[PDB]
Amino acid sequence: REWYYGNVTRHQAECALNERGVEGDFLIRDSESSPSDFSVSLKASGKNKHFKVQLVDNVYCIGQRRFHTMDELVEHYKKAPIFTSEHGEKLYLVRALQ
Repeated sequence: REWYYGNVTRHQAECALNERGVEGDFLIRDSESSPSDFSVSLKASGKNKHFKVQLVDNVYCIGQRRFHTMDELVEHYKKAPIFTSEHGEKLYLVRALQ
């Protein structure tokens, strides 16, 4: 309802995870500046993992890799910058707030 409005990260992401590293909150947003630009930030133990999503050569890249998906990887965190921690679990690409 109030998660994906068109732009929610970098500035809004903090406006939602202001807490500074709360739960596995991840949000991806389109970059009005570009036609195929997407950005998403996740929360961690006091840390904030931000990644850039750009469409390269008819491909959808996320962070520092290329995948066949762009803003759909947040639905099933497929080959997404998602990463697991010893007892922190996978940095899952979900959504903004509950």
